[PDB]
Amino acid sequence: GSHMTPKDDEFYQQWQLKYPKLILREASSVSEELHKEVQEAFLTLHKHGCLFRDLVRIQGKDLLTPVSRILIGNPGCTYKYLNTRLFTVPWPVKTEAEIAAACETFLKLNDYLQIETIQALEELAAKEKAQDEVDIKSRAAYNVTLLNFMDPQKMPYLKEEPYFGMGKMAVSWHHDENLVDRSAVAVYSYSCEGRDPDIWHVGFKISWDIETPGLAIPLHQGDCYFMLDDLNATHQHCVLAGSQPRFSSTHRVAECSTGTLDYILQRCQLALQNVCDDVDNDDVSLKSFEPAVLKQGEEIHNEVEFEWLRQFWFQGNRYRKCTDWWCQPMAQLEALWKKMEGVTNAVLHEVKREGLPVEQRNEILTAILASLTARQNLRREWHARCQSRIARTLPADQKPECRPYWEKDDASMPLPFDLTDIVSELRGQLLE
Ligand SMILES: O=C(O)c1ccccc1Nc1c(Cl)cc(-c2ccncc2)cc1Cl
Ligand SMILES: O=C(O)CCC(=O)C(=O)O
Ligand SMILES: [Mn+2]
Repeated sequence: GSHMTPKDDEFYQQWQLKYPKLILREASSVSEELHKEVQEAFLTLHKHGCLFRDLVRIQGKDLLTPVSRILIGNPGCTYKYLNTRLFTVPWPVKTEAEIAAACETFLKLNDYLQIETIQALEELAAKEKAQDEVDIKSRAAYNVTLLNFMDPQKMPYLKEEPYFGMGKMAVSWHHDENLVDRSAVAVYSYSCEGRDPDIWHVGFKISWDIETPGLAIPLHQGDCYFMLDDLNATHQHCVLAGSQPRFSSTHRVAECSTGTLDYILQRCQLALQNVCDDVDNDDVSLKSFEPAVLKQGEEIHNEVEFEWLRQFWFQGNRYRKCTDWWCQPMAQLEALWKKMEGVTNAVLHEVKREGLPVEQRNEILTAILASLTARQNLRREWHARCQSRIARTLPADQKPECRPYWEKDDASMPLPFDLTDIVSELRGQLLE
């Protein structure tokens, strides 16, 4: 395996022939004014300590990213990757005043990249020919940006690129996941100061394929590249380290149909439709015990707890150093989750009620047991993930908080944190 760079004569015809959906707009093609405002916003957020390495899971392993990151985008939006959900520090679409000015900048950067993306996609459809405009507009409607930083001088040893001799990797071969289908990706690259080892490169290869030589594109200060259409799906990309530190801003159309605050709040209101709601107290009484309704309730119970609450607090309130935006949302989701704990408790009581014909009972058990089985298995993995050896080495203001967590004697919670006792009883009844 080999790789092509601008020094190779075949590079330009390999790009033109087999990467027409990869666009490169060099720093000369965007306003100088913008350059300073964006690069100052990078340095500002870095100086304020807003960028964090993420505690991430790959194939059962807990690892921190080589890159320090922050997610900026629409209020209430989330982006999930490698089992970690990032919550946006929001930008001012229709928080300290300095940090808010950097988010405003990256929304301005977002607006410009959106325009450049629509134009590039309109040109490619023209060459393809030589409605669909609704598709182009939505595949360019970036709703988040994931900022990145890495100082390669701080790493003791970087992985060599394993297939084409591209040298040191900062980020390994991967796809950007959980994007809207065939949506574009726009990256602003900011370097602070065979292929050249000192200059940063983005690498590209065809999925499954290490025989076709891969492209290594140099990225100078303020260069922008665009992955269009299905490029992100059909190709892998990586980041090859240079000598200097580098920032990047990767603008994406996150697929957030189950990943906005509005969505999860409405799911919670849907679960609580089965609850008598005159007054918020400890005696939760349900309106229906139809198995489908209960199943839906316990499934929403698991979604808010694990996809939202435990994801959020696993990051140890790292958003505090940037925004307060999620503090009230997160306290309200926890109060709704608390009511659902009372729902589960209520259901448990009904299964124990003398005078419940066993086949009405067995229909109830068959509808909820998968959810509570999943609830305990995921609680063990989240409790372990919060107390792994790699997680205790973190600072005290980024340490993972395993929340919600209560002790076996806490009288405010109607059910214990560990449900194996409970779980094992219900399947005992279902076969007896
Ligand atoms: O590349 C690495 O060596 C690496 C090691 C540990 C953790 C992460 C690593 N890189 C990496 C990072 Cl930062 C992001 C992603 C990713 C981003 C969006 N959607 C899906 C996956 C993949 C990798 Cl491999
Ligand atoms: O930094 C880049 O240029 C690639 C983007 C990236 O690593 C990511 O957003 O996951
Ligand atoms: Mn990437």
